[PDB]
This record gives sequence, C-alpha cells and structure tokens, in this order.
Amino acid sequence: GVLYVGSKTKEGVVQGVATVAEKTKEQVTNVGGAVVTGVTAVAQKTVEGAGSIAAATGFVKKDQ
Amino acid sequence: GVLYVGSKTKEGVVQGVATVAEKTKEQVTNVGGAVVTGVTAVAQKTVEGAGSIAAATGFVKKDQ
Amino acid sequence: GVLYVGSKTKEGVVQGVATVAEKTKEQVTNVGGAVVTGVTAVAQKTVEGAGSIAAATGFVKKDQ
Amino acid sequence: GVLYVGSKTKEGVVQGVATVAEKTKEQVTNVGGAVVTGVTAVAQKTVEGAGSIAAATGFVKKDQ
Amino acid sequence: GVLYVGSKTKEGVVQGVATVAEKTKEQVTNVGGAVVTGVTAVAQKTVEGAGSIAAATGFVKKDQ
Repeated sequence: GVLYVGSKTKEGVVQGVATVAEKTKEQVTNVGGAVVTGVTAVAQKTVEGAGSIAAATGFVKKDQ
Repeated sequence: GVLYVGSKTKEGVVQGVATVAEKTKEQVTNVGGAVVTGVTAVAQKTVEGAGSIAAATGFVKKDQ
Repeated sequence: GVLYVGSKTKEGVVQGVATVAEKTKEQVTNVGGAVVTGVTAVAQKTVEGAGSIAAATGFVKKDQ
Repeated sequence: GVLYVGSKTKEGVVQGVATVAEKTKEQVTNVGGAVVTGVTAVAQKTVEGAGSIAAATGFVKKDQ
Repeated sequence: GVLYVGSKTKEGVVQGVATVAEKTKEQVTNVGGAVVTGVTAVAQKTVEGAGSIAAATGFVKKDQ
C-alpha cells in the first residue's frame, strides 16, 4: 500500500547532463573486447531478477 | 494498491542531455567486439526477469 | 489496483536530448562485430521475461 | 505501507553533471578487455536479486 | 510503515559534479583487463541481494 497525497517525487531520474568534448586524432583498436567512449545516461525505477544485470556499460562477460 | 491523489511523479526518466562533440580524424578498428562512441539515453520503469539484461551499452557476452 | 486522481506522472520517458557533432575524416573497420557511433534514445515502461534483453546498444552475443 | 502527504522527495537521482574534456591524440588498444573513457550517469531506485549486478562500468567477468 | 508529512528528503542522490579535463597524448594498452578513465556518477536508493554487486567501476572478477 503506497499513497501519495499532494506530493512531488522524483525516483530513478537523470536530470541534466552537459558535456563538451573536443578530440583530435583518436584511434581505437579493439579485438574481442568492449570499448565505450561516449555519453551514457541510464535511469531505471525497478529492476528485479536473480542474476540480473542492469546498467552495464563497457562489460565483457565470459562465464564458463 | 497504489494511489496518487493530486501528485506529480517522475519515475525512470532522463530529462535533459546536451552534448557538443568536435572530433577530427578518428579511426575505429574492431574485430569480434563492441565499440560505442555515441550518445545513449535509456529510461525504463520496470524490468523483471531472471538472468535479464537491461540497459547494456558496449557489451560482449560469450557465456559457455 | 492502481488509481490516479488528478495527478501528473511521467514513467519511462526521455524528454530532451540535444547533440551537436562535427566530425572530419572518420573511418570504421568492423569485422564480425558491432559499432555504434550515433544517437540512441530508448524509453520503455515495462519489460518482462526470463533471459530478456531490453535496451542493448553495441551488443555482441555469442553464447555457446 | 508508505504515505507521502504534501512532501517533496528525490530518491535515486543524478541531478547535474557538467564535464569539459579536451583531448589530443589518444589511442586505445584493447584485447579481450573493457575500456571506458566517457561520461556515465546511472540512477536506479530499487534493484533486487541474488547475484545481481547493477551499475557496472568497466567490468570484466570470467567466473568459472 | 513510513509516513512523510510536509517534508523534503533526498535519498541516494548525486547533485552536482563538474570536471574539466585537458589531456594531450594518452595511450591505453589493456589486455584482459578493465580500465576506466572517465566520469561516472551512480545513484541508487535500495539494492538487495545475496552476493550482489552494485556500483562497481573498474572491476575484474574471475572467481573459480
């Protein structure tokens, strides 16, 4: 039982992200891997689950 | 039981993302991998599931 | 049981994304992989499922 | 039982991130690994699950 | 039982992060590892789970 009366609520939010990126001559060599060089904003209220993965950035998974 | 009376609620939201990117001469060489160099905004309220993956950016999965 | 009376709610939304990208001479060489260099906005309310994948960007999956 | 009467609450939020990055000549060589050199904002209200992973950035998992 | 009457509460939030980074000639060589050189903001209200990992940055896990 959850009751909101005349309230304001922010749950799991990204409000404001501002990025200025100036880059000259980048080179990326990736063999069998993961490379992230950008801007990533992830907002989630509820994630439920055994062994679950939520908000993974630059992730290499090789479970045996 | 969930009841909202005269309320304002933001749940799982990305509001404002502003990016300026100036790049001269990038080269990307990727063999059997994942490379992310952009802008990614992901907003999700509810994700449910065993072994579930939600909001994966630049992800290499090779489970055996 | 979910009841909204005179309320305002935002659930799983991306509101505003603004990107300026100036790029001279990019070259992308990709062999058997995934490369993402754009702008990606994903908004989802509810995703349910075992082993489910939601909002995957730049994802290489080779499970055996 | 959770009741909010005339209240303002922020739960699991990233409000404001501002980054200025000037980079000349970066080169990234990655073999079977994970490299993250960007801007990552992750906001989540509730994550529940055995062995769960939430908000992983630059993560290499090779469990046997 | 949790009751908020006319209150203001911030729980699990990152408010303001400002970074200026000027870098000339960085090179990153990573073999079977994890390297993080960016800006990472993670805000989470509640994470529950045995053996759970939340807010891992630059993490190598090879449990046997």
